[PDB]
Amino acid sequence: QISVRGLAGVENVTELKKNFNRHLHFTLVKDRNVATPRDYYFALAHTVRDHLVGRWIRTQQHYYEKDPKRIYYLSLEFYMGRTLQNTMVNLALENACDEATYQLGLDMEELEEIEEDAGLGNGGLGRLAACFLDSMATLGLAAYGYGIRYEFGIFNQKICGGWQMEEADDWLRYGNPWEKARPEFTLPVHFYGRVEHTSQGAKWVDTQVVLAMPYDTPVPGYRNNVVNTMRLWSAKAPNDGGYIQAVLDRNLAENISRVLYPNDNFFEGKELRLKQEYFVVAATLQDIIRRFKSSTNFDAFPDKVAIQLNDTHPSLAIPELMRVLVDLERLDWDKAWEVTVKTCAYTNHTVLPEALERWPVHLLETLLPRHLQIIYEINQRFLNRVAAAFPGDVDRLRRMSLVEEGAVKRINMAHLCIAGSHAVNGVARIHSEILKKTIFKDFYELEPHKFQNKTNGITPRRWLVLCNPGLAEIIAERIGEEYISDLDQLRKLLSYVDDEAFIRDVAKVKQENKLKFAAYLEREYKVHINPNSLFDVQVKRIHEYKRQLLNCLHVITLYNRIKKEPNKFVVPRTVMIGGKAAPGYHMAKMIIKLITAIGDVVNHDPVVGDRLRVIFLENYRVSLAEKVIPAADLSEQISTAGTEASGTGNMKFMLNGALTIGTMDGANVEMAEEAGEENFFIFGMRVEDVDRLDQRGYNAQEYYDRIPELRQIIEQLSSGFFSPKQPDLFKDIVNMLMHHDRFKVFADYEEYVKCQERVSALYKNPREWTRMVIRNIATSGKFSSDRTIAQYAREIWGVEPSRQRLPAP
Amino acid sequence: QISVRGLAGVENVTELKKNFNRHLHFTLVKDRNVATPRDYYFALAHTVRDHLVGRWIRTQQHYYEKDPKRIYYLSLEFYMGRTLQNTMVNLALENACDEATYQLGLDMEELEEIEEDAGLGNGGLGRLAACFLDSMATLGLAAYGYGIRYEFGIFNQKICGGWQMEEADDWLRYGNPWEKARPEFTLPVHFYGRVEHTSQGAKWVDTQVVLAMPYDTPVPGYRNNVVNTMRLWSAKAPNDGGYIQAVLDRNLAENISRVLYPNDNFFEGKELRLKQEYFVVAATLQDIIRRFKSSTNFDAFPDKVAIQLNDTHPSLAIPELMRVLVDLERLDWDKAWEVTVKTCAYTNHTVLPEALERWPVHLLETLLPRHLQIIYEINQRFLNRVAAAFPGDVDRLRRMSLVEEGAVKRINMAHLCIAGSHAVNGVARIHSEILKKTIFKDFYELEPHKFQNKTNGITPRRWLVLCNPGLAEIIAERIGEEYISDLDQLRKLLSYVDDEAFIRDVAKVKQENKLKFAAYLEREYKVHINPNSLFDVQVKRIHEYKRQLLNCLHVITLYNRIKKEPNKFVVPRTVMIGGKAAPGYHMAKMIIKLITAIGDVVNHDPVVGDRLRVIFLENYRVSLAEKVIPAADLSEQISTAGTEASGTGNMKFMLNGALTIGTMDGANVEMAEEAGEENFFIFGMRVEDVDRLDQRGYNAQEYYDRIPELRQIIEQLSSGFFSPKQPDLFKDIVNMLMHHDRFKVFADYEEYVKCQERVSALYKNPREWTRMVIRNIATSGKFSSDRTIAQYAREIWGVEPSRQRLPAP
Ligand SMILES: O=C(O)CO/N=C1\C2=CC=CCC2=N\C1=C1/C(=O)N=C2CC=CC=C21
Ligand SMILES: O=C(O)CO/N=C1\C2=CC=CCC2=N\C1=C1/C(=O)N=C2CC=CC=C21
Ligand SMILES: O=C(O)CO/N=C1\C2=CC=CCC2=N\C1=C1/C(=O)N=C2CC=CC=C21
Ligand SMILES: O=C(O)CO/N=C1\C2=CC=CCC2=N\C1=C1/C(=O)N=C2CC=CC=C21
Ligand SMILES: O=C(O)CO/N=C1\C2=CC=CCC2=N\C1=C1/C(=O)N=C2CC=CC=C21
Ligand SMILES: O=C(O)CO/N=C1\C2=CC=CCC2=N\C1=C1/C(=O)N=C2CC=CC=C21
Ligand SMILES: *Cc1c(COP(=O)(O)O)cnc(C)c1O
Ligand SMILES: *Cc1c(COP(=O)(O)O)cnc(C)c1O
Repeated sequence: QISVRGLAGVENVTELKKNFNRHLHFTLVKDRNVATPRDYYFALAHTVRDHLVGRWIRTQQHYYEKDPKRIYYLSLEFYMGRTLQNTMVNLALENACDEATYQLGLDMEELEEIEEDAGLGNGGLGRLAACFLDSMATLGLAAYGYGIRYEFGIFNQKICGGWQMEEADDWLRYGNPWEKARPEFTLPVHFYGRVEHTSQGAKWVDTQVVLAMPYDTPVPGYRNNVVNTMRLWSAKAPNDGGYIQAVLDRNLAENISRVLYPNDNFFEGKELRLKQEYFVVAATLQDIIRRFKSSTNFDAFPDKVAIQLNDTHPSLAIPELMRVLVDLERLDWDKAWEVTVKTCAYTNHTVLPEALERWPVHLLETLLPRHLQIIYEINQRFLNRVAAAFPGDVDRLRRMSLVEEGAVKRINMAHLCIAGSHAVNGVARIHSEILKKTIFKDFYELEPHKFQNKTNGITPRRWLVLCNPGLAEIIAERIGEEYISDLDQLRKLLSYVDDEAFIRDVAKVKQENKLKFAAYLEREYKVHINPNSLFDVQVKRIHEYKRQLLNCLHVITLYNRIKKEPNKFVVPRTVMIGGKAAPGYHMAKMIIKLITAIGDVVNHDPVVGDRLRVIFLENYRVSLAEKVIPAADLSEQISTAGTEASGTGNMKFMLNGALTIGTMDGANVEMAEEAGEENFFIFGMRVEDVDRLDQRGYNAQEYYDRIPELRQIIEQLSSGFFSPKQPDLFKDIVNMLMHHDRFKVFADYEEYVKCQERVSALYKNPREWTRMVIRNIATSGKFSSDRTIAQYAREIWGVEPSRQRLPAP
Repeated sequence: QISVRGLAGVENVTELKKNFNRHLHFTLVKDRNVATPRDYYFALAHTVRDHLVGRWIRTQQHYYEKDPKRIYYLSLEFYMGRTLQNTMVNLALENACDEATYQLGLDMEELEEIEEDAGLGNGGLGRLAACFLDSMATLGLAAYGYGIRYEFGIFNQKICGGWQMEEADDWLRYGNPWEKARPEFTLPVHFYGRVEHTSQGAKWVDTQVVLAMPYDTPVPGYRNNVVNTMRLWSAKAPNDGGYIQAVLDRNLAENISRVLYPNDNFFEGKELRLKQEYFVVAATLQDIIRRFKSSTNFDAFPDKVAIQLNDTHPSLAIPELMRVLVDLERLDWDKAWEVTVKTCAYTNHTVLPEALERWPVHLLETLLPRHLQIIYEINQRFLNRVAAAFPGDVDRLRRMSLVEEGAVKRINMAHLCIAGSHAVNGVARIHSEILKKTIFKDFYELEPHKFQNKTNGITPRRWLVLCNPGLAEIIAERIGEEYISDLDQLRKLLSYVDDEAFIRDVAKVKQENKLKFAAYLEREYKVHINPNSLFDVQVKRIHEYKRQLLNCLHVITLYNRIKKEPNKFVVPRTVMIGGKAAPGYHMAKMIIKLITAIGDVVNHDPVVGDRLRVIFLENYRVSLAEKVIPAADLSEQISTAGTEASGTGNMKFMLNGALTIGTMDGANVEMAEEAGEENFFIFGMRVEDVDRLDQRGYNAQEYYDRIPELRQIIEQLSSGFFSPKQPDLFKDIVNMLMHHDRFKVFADYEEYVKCQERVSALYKNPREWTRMVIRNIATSGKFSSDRTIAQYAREIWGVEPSRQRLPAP
């Protein structure tokens, strides 16, 4: 059908069709008389998977032969989403499969909707890991993703009575055709026990053993025949109060990989979580060393191995590597430390204090006794270095310590990561600067060379070609397909900004995507949006720092203005807000209820008509993002300046033809810089402004007293206007806004609504709105994760990316 | 190589080889450079499995078309063993696969040893279910086996310091290529809750729901292209104190199918066990009704459905069927009961009281409130019938009640089964008679027509062709292959009893099997047996009623006689005893220690030499039975008369060329009757003799006082002769033998040792020993499970067996 989807060869389609029928018969064990859509989905999945194996085997065989430097990306989250379409795209099999299934009388799009999302992540951090895997394979790097195979991923969100209800994400129920279990490569992981000091070295004895069983998933590069591996570990009890009970208690050990902690940017110091963190680190490091000893002088270890820590979650890799080198390999401390530092690199994802991992000493003491001793030794030697560089600066010593004193002694994992890594990077320029100027200022002064910036990016395969084929096609028509793996080429679209044909096509694609999504909304969930309105969307995890509340205030403002002057014309809008709240985050759960409550009033007010709709997008996840983003007109990126490290959803919207209303926070700054501030809807306080307000002291009452419209809104919330049966339902929200709002919602309210008016004004001019859209798409090239990975490769890992096709399958 | 293994066609081998390589590549995802023996085993397994699917699909499709009466065999145990070789045998693919793997440079026998046994059974009862499945498919019956998919089967037995150590049987670790998960057919099962009495009928509400997910395994008939199904249910928690904990607690529901209770002929009234029993019944009955409504007048239900209860374990099927018909389908009680009785049939497996299931009322009350009410109603109406037939016989009423009064009220499941079944059968003639004369005398008098006999049998495919190809071949040479599915034809071998060539061949095969096993003993376990000695073996579960102890006494007697007259000639013997003890059965565990202790003394006594060896066969299971039975010379079947209902191991030994020393118990009686008492080594008390002794009162002291050799043995045990470091180690054993031996070991001692002397005398005459062997093999035809199933079909289920090949694959 469309060019960018590949060729539908005669031999190819014929081959696909027979293998499809072969799997239906031999793999699913059903004949055409009783097969269901799900059976057809699996037959297709196995058929596509078959095309990967050959390339997967030779790619890995190739790394064994040439022995390049290996990149190990450790993350407790890999937010993969669906795999079928992505695999077809990267293998140039989409049109062929579409034709093959068409000839078999099946609709491939219907089959793709059957696949369960691999939701092994919470949001930004986990999706970044996923885009990175795609880019590393596309750039020909010998990269390995290592994580945990949770049998239950991020919970499925249900909305009941306007409230969020959580239910288990049993994503493996029908099986996972993409993974390959490798029970023969199971490795032991140790917990508890005690430390014995023998004649020659320390010994970790009397430990509890838990087995780590690996499941490998193929990660195909974009049309280069490279297929890397993502290895996820699963917990298994060894086989060695009653026989029955002993067998039943095996589940205690297997609970380690049972479920993903559903927290986004929040630290919950539970023992089970600590076990998960060590579990992934311990098993992964054995693979690394194993693989290294094959390719005993560990002096070349840093030349053959690079370990990237996605946040501090896998920080135990540092003392675990030291434990292995010192206790097992018997290297001297200084030698082991030199190796460790040159091998590890740490990526920070946020500056919010509640997100920082600070594990209680008593926990590490019981669970990992040897690691705590190693950590104390690292701290001791590190502080001696600070003391020597800043003689007499005693406060500096306590500020930089890995050991945090107080109520209960805690270990600051971020400090541990900085001390044990040769590189530390923020995820957006402004974020990286904030790290050097505040949170890690002391460390930056001691070792300035370690601090870097690596602005986040998103993969254009999944976030353009896959989710928005229509847009990818009209772009390809003018500049070719080369931009798919070289996004900077999108610049060339700048010379079409005045081309009447292109303007019309860009607007047509957006219109089609909106009709498509408007339909999906009714098919599933039975709603009523109007395709002609401006699609205003804010999708991301529910957080106070994200400020879904500021958006809510604007919505209520629009509603009140309409009720004040009913027969006045206003640009129609469909405001969509979606995102999950961590189960224990009370305020976040209240915000969801507020959104639905506003919708209940606004969506049934006769005077409003179809001029304003408020919809809460249920169960926001990767597959849903692939549907709503291509249909968006306005992207809401309104976090308080200095709180959103980077953001990546913002980049997805930019690449898909939506204009952005946002604060100068995270990557928004670089996006506006790339497209030009005139083509962005920037408003609100800058980081400096927030600091000034904090010096002075934030008093929300002031804004309430001087802004009539804002006062009216708070009084509506307080009096029960949005909760008739429960008049004080939103008391906590008002109380927070009025007395303890860390994110200063009121301070940006006036500038925000004024900016929104400018958005409505531009939307009334279709031609100019679209021309601004073209300028955003044309300058979104920098935000490709291929650029990001190329920078990590050259500036941190010391390896050169390659765009060379691997010697066929 | 050997005729009976099929043809090795040119096209067949070529096809097998490429599919083998296809699976290695696409299924195992490995190339020849790194594949291990286990990978090769799986490639072969998937290749063989592929040959089944076509036949499996058409067989099931066929039953849907013709709609024959369905046979449902419910059992909590299916002791399947390995599946690879059995599948090849039944598909006539053994020689082809042997050649194909040979050409690929692999040894198929080495690959077969890699397969894990499907040990979902304890012993006799579970193996019987397995042989039955094979026979039902071979006889073309539309039969379905229904059970539980335990993730942990019978424990693997390790011997440490002479003691049994149990370790988890993680048989699914590397996967099961034979099963097909069918998550789409998952069904709900209810527990707990309460009963509500509404205007029109009772309601079972507020229940806890557990999901039953089916896994289907193909059961191929012998070369008739019929492939039936064995459906095993797995417990799954539904998806609807903390979010994390809620997810973690899902395992509470999934524990239902976690492990097999390792008890053989012993009732342990644990709640988890009761849950397993209802779980299998509830899910299975929904399938049955589902399937019936397709093929609403339930009057034809008994004409389209037959439910066979393997022991009382699935007895809840009776009140569950009533619950469904009365509460859900709304049929009147009497109609529902008529249907239930005509549908259900019950098979009793033992008369020992400790094996009888008697569930406490308070347990059923809490777990299954509606079923208890139904049981009370059944009892009420049943007792009214007894009262009407035996007016005034008040003691009869309490003896026949399903409700047993006393300390704690209990429900006698055996009485429940008899009342709700149209047929009740014992498993051997003597056992069936004992049921009518004692245990169920009252029921037999009330309904004589219900009681039947169905002597057990074993499948000649697994127990002859598969485990003893050498013997199957020399038999086929003289009489053809027709006997494989018509064992009675073995009679024809009677005319070869004087044939010198046959005598020589029969003896040669036995010699080869012994050399083979003697080697296996050294490869694995490093032992020292001498292939020239008489192989005396007793393999079966360790039980006091089985009398491994009587065997031990004989062994010690032989040892003492040798020490008394060292330079006297005695027929060399290798005494092998193997079997597992239930973890909580103390005496059984002590018996294992005694056996190993005897071996420690006897196997290292210089004066004994290689004239006497005592070996304990570790981890006895189906795959091990397939190795040792073909190598046996003497089969020990020495249970106390009236305790072993049938036995099946006895039949396996007879078919494989071993002579039998045994008591007139269970099927031993019919075996001796078939071969002729002169060709059997019968000894000991008969059932009548045991009763006479019980009237009088058993006093072991008497035998101890009048038998010098017996006294010497007891004194050796008592003084620590077999346990130097622990002089009183076997005090419990001596105490039991002397004061509370329910099985009267001493009473059969003299006749047993005297009989053993006759065995040694015959063994000294190779020619005559073999001629007697031929007469046993020639008359073992009656013990084929094909005969047994044919009888169940005609006399209980009302269906005719067929030997017609299904219309090709
Ligand atoms: O278990 C049953 O009640 C039916 O099992 N049926 C099948 C069945 C059972 C087990 C394995 C494969 C298998 N295929 C089956 C079928 C198929 O492929 N097409 C049809 C059409 C109508 C009825 C049944 C089938
Ligand atoms: O095509 C269909 O609608 C159903 O095909 N169903 C089955 C089916 C088709 C093909 C192979 C096996 C097979 N088993 C099947 C079922 C089973 O085991 N239990 C149930 C309960 C309700 C509906 C269907 C089934
Ligand atoms: O004050 C409290 O007791 C909890 O404040 N909690 C949070 C909280 C406060 C302020 C900003 C963000 C934030 N996230 C929070 C949580 C989160 O993301 N997940 C959980 C789980 C259990 C309790 C709390 C949380
Ligand atoms: O992960 C690794 O360290 C190696 O992964 N290797 C393989 C590998 C990884 C994942 C899927 C398939 C796969 N096949 C692989 C190989 C194969 O088929 N033959 C060889 C020979 C030497 C090294 C490796 C292989
Ligand atoms: O052929 C061999 O002896 C080993 O092949 N090994 C592997 C291997 C072969 C083919 C595909 C994937 C693959 N992964 C492999 C391994 C892995 O993931 N971890 C270990 C640890 C120690 C030895 C081997 C492995
Ligand atoms: O007297 C006792 O406390 C136990 O007697 N137990 C048994 C027992 C006594 C006499 C004959 C057979 C027999 N089997 C027995 C058991 C068996 O097979 N499994 C278990 C598990 C836990 C306790 C006991 C048993
Ligand atoms: C890209 C993405 C995110 C991150 O969005 P932000 O707005 O940067 O927080 C979160 N969830 C999903 C499902 C995503 O696709
Ligand atoms: C046949 C068999 C049994 C039953 O043997 P008996 O001597 O009748 O108790 C038990 N276990 C296994 C593994 C068997 O093959």
